[PDB]
Amino acid sequence: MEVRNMVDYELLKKVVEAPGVSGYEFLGIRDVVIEEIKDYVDEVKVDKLGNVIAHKKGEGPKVMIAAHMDQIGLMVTHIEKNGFLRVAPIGGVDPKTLIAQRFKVWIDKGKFIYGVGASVPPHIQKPEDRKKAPDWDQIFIDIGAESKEEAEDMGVKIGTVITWDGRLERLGKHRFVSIAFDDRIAVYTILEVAKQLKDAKADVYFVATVQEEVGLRGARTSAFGIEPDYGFAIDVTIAADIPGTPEHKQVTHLGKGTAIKIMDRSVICHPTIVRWLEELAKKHEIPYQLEILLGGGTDAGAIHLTKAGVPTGALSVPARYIHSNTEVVDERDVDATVELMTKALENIHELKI
Amino acid sequence: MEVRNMVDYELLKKVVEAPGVSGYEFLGIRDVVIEEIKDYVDEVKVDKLGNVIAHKKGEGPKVMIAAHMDQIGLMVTHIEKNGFLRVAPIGGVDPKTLIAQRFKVWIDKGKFIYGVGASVPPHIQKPEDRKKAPDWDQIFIDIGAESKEEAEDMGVKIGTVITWDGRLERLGKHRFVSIAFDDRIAVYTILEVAKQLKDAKADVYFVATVQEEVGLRGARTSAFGIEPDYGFAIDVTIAADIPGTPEHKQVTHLGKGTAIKIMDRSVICHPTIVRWLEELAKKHEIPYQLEILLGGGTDAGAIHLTKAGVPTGALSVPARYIHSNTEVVDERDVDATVELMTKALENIHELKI
Amino acid sequence: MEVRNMVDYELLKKVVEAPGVSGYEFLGIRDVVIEEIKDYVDEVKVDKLGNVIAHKKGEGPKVMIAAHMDQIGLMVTHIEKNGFLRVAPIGGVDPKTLIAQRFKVWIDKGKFIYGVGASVPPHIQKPEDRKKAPDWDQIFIDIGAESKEEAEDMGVKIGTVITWDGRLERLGKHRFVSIAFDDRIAVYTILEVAKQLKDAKADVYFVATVQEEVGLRGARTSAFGIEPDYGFAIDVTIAADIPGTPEHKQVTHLGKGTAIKIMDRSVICHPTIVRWLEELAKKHEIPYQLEILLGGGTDAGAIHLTKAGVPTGALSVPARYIHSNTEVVDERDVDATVELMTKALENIHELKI
Ligand SMILES: [Zn+2]
Ligand SMILES: [Zn+2]
Ligand SMILES: [Zn+2]
Ligand SMILES: [Zn+2]
Ligand SMILES: [Zn+2]
Ligand SMILES: [Zn+2]
Repeated sequence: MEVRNMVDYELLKKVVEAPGVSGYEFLGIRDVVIEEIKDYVDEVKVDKLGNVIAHKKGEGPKVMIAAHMDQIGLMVTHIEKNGFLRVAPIGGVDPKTLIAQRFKVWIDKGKFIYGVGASVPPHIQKPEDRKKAPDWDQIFIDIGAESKEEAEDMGVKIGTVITWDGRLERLGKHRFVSIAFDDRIAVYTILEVAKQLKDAKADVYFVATVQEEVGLRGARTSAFGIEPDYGFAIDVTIAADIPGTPEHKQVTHLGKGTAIKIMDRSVICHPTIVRWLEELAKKHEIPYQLEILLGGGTDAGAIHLTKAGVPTGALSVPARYIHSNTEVVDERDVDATVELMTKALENIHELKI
Repeated sequence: MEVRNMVDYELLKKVVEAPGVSGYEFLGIRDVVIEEIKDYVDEVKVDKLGNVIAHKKGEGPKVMIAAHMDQIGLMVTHIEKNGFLRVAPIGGVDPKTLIAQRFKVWIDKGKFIYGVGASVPPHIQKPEDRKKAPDWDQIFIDIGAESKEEAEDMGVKIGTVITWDGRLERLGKHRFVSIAFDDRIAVYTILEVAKQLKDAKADVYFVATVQEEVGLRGARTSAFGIEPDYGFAIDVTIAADIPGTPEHKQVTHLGKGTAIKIMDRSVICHPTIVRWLEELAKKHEIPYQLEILLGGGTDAGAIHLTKAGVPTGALSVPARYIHSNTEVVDERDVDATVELMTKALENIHELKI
Repeated sequence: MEVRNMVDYELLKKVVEAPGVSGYEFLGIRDVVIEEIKDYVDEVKVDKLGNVIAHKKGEGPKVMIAAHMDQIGLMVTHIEKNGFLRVAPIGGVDPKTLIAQRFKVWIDKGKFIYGVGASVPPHIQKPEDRKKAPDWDQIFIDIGAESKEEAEDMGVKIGTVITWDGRLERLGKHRFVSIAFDDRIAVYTILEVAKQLKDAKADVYFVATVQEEVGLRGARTSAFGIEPDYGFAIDVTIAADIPGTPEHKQVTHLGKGTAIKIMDRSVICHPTIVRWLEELAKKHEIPYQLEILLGGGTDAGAIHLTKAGVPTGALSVPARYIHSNTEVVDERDVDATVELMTKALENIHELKI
């Protein structure tokens, strides 16, 4: 569990279990996040996009910290005549992982039924048989209903209703958390920062955006008013020590320290900030890694689209996986990000250049 | 839950949760099965192959009922230098389903750690990328260990250690059980029969074989002494109402009644028995379906390999799925099999021809 | 030569040179094996299948040790009009290795002529040219005859007549034997065990089966009466330290210690026995390796098909190769198997569970 106690098992659990997709019946997560942040922040407001803005009052430059909380999911597009639930693809999800088992379909907030639809109708052809990759039709999920009417009675209606579902378990008693890696974590890092934030050298606005994995632009909207005068965002992706993988990708992750995003698809970290963070980490002896991604966009990049033209830095939590099959995290990694980020906040007054 | 109460939720749960692979640390299931059967049978003995033989004393022909309890699993073949656990294929498992999440690796009886290894190293090629089907190398499972030494310390040793793992949930509040379909169910049907068996017109030997999904022959060995003078075995497979599927396969399953195996890969049900069971079902108004399989072998077929040359009939529980992604069952189906089988037992004296 | 003297050079030579295929003109090997075993066993009998049963009299459980001695070969199917000898495929032989040179065609016991037929008629096509893999027609062997009549005069008649042929040489003066790996070796291990067997805690029946590489079932027949009450069989296969080979296969063999078969295609070693042997090896400080195979069947598995339902363990001699091109063995490996097996025999009384 809390091997280092750096990450509370309870906080990680509450956030990871909460449904993803704010504003959606999965919105329970939105309420949860604000439930705890309000205790350590002067106030929290809900934006039009459902974005949550936490306001830390202090003197200094406005630093915006943005964490994404869109997670991933699947949307039912219609009900088959056989009472089977169909699904529509979402982005940030790989069809190859489609679904293997246990899917949570939310009929309503607090009302969900287990559904499975890991298998898609077999293709015809001995070679196509080899093709185990499902077609764009994706896969279908069965609510167990026998008729479309029954499915409707179940309360299944068009609109994203299904979430990946999973369980938080500890892998490697020495360290490592399961589905804690995406979804929540960065949000967890933001919560921890607020908790340990005492002397505010600079006031920090915490913004949790939605639709970050898809429609990241919406996240930018919250960033628009809060992100002015600097901002940081935390998303994570990793090529990590996998067999058959070249060293060039292994360097992407090592399961140690933390990762500072040198550049991403949408944000080329302002060199001073990237370089500066590196300096800061060494001074405090905080472990860090330099990670560059060839693809993927972060909310930080979205912040870069603000008309303010504010530079953005990014922090990364190494030990990335994809949500569909895994989401292993490094306990140290979550801690490393929080520690580095917290110190950086005070330093930001000088750090702002 | 017990919508019809035909299948107790508790009994189904205990059997499905028990690990699969008797004699193996998964052997906990073996003990469980005998734990309950001993109360309703005069005695239970453990064979050399770990097969369990329940002896119902009565007067009449010896009828052997055989249920398989091998389930499916994966075996670690070695420990990678990176501390990753590797796996070796088992039979009755489809690589395409490989593993999506949460895998249970048993270090010892009662000691297991969660492991994940749903993803296999990406292939090189834009088209091979489409190929989402993993190679024979199969997939690898990470125990979260960082070093082979650590993995060994974890207690991971060569030998099948991993089980699919899953959770028993109710799908369709109207009916349907998740991972209850394979593994346990038929065994459950056998237990229920014993429980409701009161007046024994004929003595019935209940044999639970192991290595049925693989090395079905071993199951035959138990059948060798017990199966003499008739025997029945229950395994299940279904082509069931799936979209894009031709009607010719839909007829295989309908999620109603039960299924009598007309013929399988290894057993051509003795026509009299198949026909006879049909007659019996109609007389008692028990729903039934005639199912023929083009492939797959049942333990009943294995019984057919006895030197006695005893004919074997087979009962099937419709609503088949594969263990890797699903295992939906029909509550009615479990009930239908039990009801039909129980009545058949007494009728067997006349029925034996 | 006898670097450790663990394996006599003379015994290895006599067995490896003897022709393979008992009952066949290659049957000379059958006589040889019984020639030496009779001196250390109370008696030897020839079964109907040509199987040889050695009877070690002692008190205790009956332990059956089975070694295969079918080797591999090729059968002439007809005589071409050009006087060329044709061949039919055998199983356990890879066409790709077909034949490179020097083939021994037995016209009669003690009468053989050298024949070559490493090349098969070239295919037509610049790309098919690349295909160096011969077709199912396999390859043809020339007895040097110019006419079918001459070939017949030579005494070439339909029926497997040809053996791979080879020479026993020492590779690596430090250790390693050539064509000693398959064919003979396990048989050699059985002979050595009998020789060093003095105090018989348990009586051991030694059975040498035939048609093990093909028609392994026949081997089971001898096992049927002798294998009752436990049995062990030794066959070998290796993925061994080959370049371009992944570590996951390298672990299969290391050219050190011996290999205990955890599971094979047909036998899932009884866990207690596998585990037990491991315990025994450590106690006596005998080197061992755990090897699992994804394919291949061993005679031990065949023993598992006995109606007795007797559990079987298996010992493996690492450093496997295929008979067609190589058959390198580790001298230590042959010794390790013998040492471990001999101690196990006495322990078997307690070991039997
Ligand atoms: Zn994501
Ligand atoms: Zn993310
Ligand atoms: Zn199965
Ligand atoms: Zn089954
Ligand atoms: Zn061979
Ligand atoms: Zn062999």
